[PDB]
Parts: sequence; structure tokens; C-alpha cells
Amino acid sequence: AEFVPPPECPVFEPSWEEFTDPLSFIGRIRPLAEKTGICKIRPPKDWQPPFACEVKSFRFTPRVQRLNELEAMTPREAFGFEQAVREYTLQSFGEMADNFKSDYFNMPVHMVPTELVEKEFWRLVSSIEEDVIVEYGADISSKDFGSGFPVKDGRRKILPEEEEYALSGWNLNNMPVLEQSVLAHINKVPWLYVGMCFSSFCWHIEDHWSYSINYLHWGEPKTWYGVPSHAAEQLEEVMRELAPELFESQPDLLHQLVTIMNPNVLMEHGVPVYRTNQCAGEFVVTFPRAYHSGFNQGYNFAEAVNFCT
Ligand SMILES: O=C(O)c1ccnc2cc([C@@H](OCCN3CCC(F)(F)CC3)c3ccccc3Cl)[nH]c12
Ligand SMILES: [Mn+2]
Repeated sequence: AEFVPPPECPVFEPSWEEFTDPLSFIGRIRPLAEKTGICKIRPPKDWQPPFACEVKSFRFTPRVQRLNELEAMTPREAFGFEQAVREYTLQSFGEMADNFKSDYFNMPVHMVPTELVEKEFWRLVSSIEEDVIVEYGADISSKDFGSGFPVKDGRRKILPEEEEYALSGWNLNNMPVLEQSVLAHINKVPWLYVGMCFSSFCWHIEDHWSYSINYLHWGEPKTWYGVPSHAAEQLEEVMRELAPELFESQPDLLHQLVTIMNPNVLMEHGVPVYRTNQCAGEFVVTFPRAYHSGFNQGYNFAEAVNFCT
């Protein structure tokens, strides 16, 4: 009945020598990590970049997420107007996020086990008797208020001890993003995610089957699920069988907007699924054509970008 957590994805703790070049390190761990779709990378203990976003002016209107919107398809009066719209600052969103989680679980936010949030999230996704609605500060461009990493673009002050992180190859602004093609000779910045408890992203792969790298700057963990690329067709077949028939004929780019599926359903159909809790200061790398999904344990701040090799 209750959710069965998938097996854990690989976690790498590179030494300072191995941490010199990201693409070199990802290329070496590839024989294992590409068989799990996702992997987690813990930087050395003394690698701690500062938070370089413009906090005072950081404002956004998050998207409203109804956890059980797909199950509800199986209409309500005045549908399409369920939730009033709120604009937040970073502070007011965190106050809302902490108040929501502490009130939902009736305990301090840091005392809620990650396994309980995970079990409750997937129960609410399939629940028709309880309509839980959360908000997600998703797809906030790093050009709006700056990246979470320090950037030497002469827009915000950089301290001498912070210049190492502005020049680091693990700075998401310094990842290679230019794909090779003939059209590139004839003729992208990171995105930010401000999460709260139960805010989520559904199953998808990246454009051009690209790699992606994800960094959690601060906050409560982000729970991930990943499927290796050799099982990509198996996942799409399970979707074709069990996803809502009204969305069956939709192209992949549109279907991926609502490809919500319990990982146990995929595992029951023979699809290998791996999980991880990405904590503050840790990287998550997704490999080409590796389907991934997840949700946030609480108030946190993430940065993500697609990169090419
Ligand atoms: O939230 C995280 O941590 C996280 C980690 C990894 N991948 C994702 C992907 C997303 C979301 O956007 C995907 C599509 N957009 C990607 C960025 C873009 F600029 F190209 C514009 C299109 C999303 C997807 C499905 C349902 C809800 C949400 Cl919110 N969130 C992720
Ligand atoms: Mn993604």
C-alpha cells in the first residue's frame, strides 16, 4: 500500500584532484552513472560557494500545482479558478513554505522524515479525497536577479575568496552549452527553482537528449527519481499503456508537461528506477535520455542548466 522507495542512485565524493575538471570527472564515472540515469556528486568539504543572488529584489509569482490533477480527470464548478494568485519575495515564500509544511505534518519542518514526505507525496498524487495545492517558483531565469553562483560580469561585487567559485568549472555558468552542428557555423543560461514541500517536476528528458547538471544552493533536500537511458523506451511504453488516454496522442514535448507517474508503477512494469535525496551543496547530473522526476522536501533553492560534451 505505502510507497516503496526505489534503490539509491550512485553518490560520488571526488577528491580535490578528481574535482579539477567536471567534464573529465563525468566522463570517467559514466560507465556506472549512465546505467542509473542520475547520480549525485558531493564536492570536497571545503568547496563552499557563496550565494550570489540579489536577495533584496528577488520577486516572483510561482506556478500553482495541484498534486492530484491527473487523478481528478477520472467537472467542478468554476474550474480553472481554484487558487488565488500570490507574488512572493524569497523571504515571504519561505515563510509560506515553512508554515505550510509545519502545519501539514504538525511538527517542525526539520523534524519531518524525508521518507514520510516521500510517502505522503505519492499518496496525495493518487488521492481523490484530498486536494492538496502547492506552489513552485520554477523556471526563474538567472538573468532576472543573477545566478546563485558568483559571476565575473561586473554586475555584483565579488570578494577575493569568492573569485575561485566565479572561475570554477563546477559553476553552472561555466559549463559548456554550445552543441556542435553545421548550422552553428552557418548561423543558454542556468535556470532557478525555489521549492516548497510537495512542489514537483514530472517525468521528462532534456531537449536534444542533453546532459543536465543541478545544484542545490541551500534549503531542504530535493528528492530525485531517475531512469537509465537503456530503459527509455520501456518507460515510454508504460506511459502509452497507463497515462490518460486523452493525452495519449500528444507529442512528447507536450505530454512531458503532465507525465506524472508513481515510480512503483514503473518498477512493477520492469522499469529500473533509482532515487536520491539531493542535499544542500550537492550536485545531481542527469545523463542523455535519462528520464527524471522529483519533488522538494521543503523550502530550498536550486540551479540547473543543460550542458554538452
Ligand atoms: O525542479 C527541478 O529541480 C528540476 C530538475 C530537473 N529538471 C527539471 C525540469 C523542471 C520543470 O521545467 C521543465 C521544462 N522547462 C525546463 C527549463 C526550460 F528553461 F528549458 C524551460 C522548460 C518542470 C517540468 C515538468 C513539470 C513541472 C516543472 Cl516545474 N524542473 C526541474
Ligand atoms: Mn530536467
